[PDB]
Amino acid sequence: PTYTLYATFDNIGGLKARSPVSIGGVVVGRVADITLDPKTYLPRVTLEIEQRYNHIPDTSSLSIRTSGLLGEQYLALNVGFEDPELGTAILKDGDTIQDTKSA
Amino acid sequence: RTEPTYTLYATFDNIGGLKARSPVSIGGVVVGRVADITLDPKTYLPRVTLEIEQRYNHIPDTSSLSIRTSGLLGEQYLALNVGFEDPELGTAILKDGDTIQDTKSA
Amino acid sequence: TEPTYTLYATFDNIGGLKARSPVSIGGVVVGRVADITLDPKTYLPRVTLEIEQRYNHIPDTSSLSIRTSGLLGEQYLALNVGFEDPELGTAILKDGDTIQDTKSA
Amino acid sequence: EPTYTLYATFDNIGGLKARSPVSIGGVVVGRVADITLDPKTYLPRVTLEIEQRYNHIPDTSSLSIRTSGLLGEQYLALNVGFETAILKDGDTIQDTKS
Amino acid sequence: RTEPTYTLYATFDNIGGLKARSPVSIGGVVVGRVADITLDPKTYLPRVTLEIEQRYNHIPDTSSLSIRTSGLLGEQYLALNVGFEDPELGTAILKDGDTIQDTKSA
Amino acid sequence: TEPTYTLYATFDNIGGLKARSPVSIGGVVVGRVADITLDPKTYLPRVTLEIEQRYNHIPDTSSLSIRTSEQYLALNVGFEDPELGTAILKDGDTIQDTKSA
Amino acid sequence: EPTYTLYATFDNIGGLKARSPVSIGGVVVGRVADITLDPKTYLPRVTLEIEQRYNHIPDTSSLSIRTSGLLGEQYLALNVGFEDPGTAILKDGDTIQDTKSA
Repeated sequence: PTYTLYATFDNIGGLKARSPVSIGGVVVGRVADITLDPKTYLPRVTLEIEQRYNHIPDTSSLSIRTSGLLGEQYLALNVGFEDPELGTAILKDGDTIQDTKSA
Repeated sequence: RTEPTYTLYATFDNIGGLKARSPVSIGGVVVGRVADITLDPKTYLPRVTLEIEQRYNHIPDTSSLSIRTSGLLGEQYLALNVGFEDPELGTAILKDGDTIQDTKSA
Repeated sequence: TEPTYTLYATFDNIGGLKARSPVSIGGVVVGRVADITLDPKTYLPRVTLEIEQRYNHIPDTSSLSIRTSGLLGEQYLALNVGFEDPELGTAILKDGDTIQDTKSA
Repeated sequence: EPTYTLYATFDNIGGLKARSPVSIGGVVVGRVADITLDPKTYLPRVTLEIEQRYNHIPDTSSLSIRTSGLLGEQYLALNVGFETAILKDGDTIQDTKS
Repeated sequence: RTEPTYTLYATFDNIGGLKARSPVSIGGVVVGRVADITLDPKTYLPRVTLEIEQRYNHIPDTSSLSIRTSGLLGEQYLALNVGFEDPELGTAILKDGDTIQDTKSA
Repeated sequence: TEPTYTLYATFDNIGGLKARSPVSIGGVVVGRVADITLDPKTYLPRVTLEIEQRYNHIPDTSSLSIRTSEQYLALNVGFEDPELGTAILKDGDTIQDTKSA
Repeated sequence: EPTYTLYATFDNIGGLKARSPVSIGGVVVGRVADITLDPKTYLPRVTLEIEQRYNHIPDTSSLSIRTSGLLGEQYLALNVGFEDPGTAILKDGDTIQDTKSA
């Protein structure tokens, strides 16, 4: 199964529904839906991440990037670095990835 | 069914490769499409008729439209840039039949 | 169908222009090339254009340029609405008139 | 359509072939009837058939080999020279561009 | 016929367009295949499981793996660069179950 | 009457040239590549050309160049000299000057 | 046409494959019969089948990997080696020692 994460971009470019979310090239989730935020009119992406990948730090970032010859776009989730002395919080169902890089 | 929409107009100097069914997008998200393109008989300037999805009916009249191109197929589209709001300063919301005054041709 | 009126234009070279080629203002098609013939006296290409009558306030200072569309190299006529001067009064193009200012391929 | 004959010599005819069009300002006025090498100089001589209605071409006119559209098909562009003497059946266009 | 094989592992930062059954080659000659790609659960780093033909069982542990692209279709593969051996120190050979430490991501 | 006569030419490399490849002068086709063979003694490619018989005044100073339109042979008519009277190529002769591609 | 066998080692065979042509001056004289990695050197070894009529190839000849026209298909250009007024001729089973990769 999966859990939900949100992320806001200034521009989603060629991103679409079912666009893959990957970590190190490995698909770990997918874009479930894309909506304009009703109050800010900023694109918000709704992600469905496979539940086995449930130790993602909230310091992680999302980048829109392009794969192969067809110009297919995807989300690169870069696992942010945490420091056990400082104790970084883990992303949970319904949480938002705050750090994003648009296209 | 088809999603309900309302009409907005916009005048450009040149519409370029824009055509019917050309998409209108905000931040890359499609919110409407070009319903029709006609030359204004009195000004001889191209007027675009847009159909915008009714859920996006809080677009300030300070918003702008820009003609831009998407990837490999050379498809052109309208990039709608959301304007600044402030009711005190009298920034009105766009309604059915209104015109987007600020446009950038390409 | 929209009725039309006719205008003439002479070019040095009409290039890939052909019958039914579109005439546009600001990218909006307002007419088409009805016919292309060589002038018997000058041997210069003369294009016969059909313009929609609703657009019958085109200044005689307007110009025609042969231009290309991106995807296939198909050619068309771009009509640039000429400058008018409130001081001088608007000399408008009528059915059968000729556009003097032209730019060939 | 009736026609009359004109000749022209080039250094290289490139992709020019039989049935290739001859045009003035993009308007087709004739066709390549034949392509032959001059027996003494071995320079390509093109034989053109021009429609008789276009019989006021000055001998100061020139011929240019040019390419049209996407397929690289070549044609002859006849550029009317500034006027003088008119070209008649059997005459040669002196000025050519390969 | 089919060649028997032994297993090697390799970790990358990014495997890019690499997939299962992606080829492993030395000097353009295919000597193995990607058997599996899994994200390490504690580190979330891609771990590639390689099957190398047993006849090529004298690969030094100083060898490297690079992700590279093949001609027209953008197909990716693993280029195994045979590592430097040292007559003075005697470099250790990779055997079944070992890990290739030197890797170059995309 | 025979439609063509034979000429030979050796190149270092014939490239994409093949049988039925055209031979042209100033873009006008005057012959065809009949065959391509390696000289058994030198292992250098030798092309065999069939030239239309009406083109029987080609000077032996002429050259052959491999060019692209698919590849073809451009025959460049060689310089003649009224003083020396340069020899004309006949059936079975060899074009000495060649340009590979 | 029958054939005889020749071997050649490269550092990298690139886009070369079985049935890739072997040519002299653009004329095809053989084909690549097989490509295998040498278990002892871990260098690609190419097995060539050459038409028997071309049996006067000096052992000083070289092999180069090269590209043909528009599709990037690769081939082997056999460069006929220098003989000296006496170089040994390559026979069935011999190896072309001089090779140049792409």
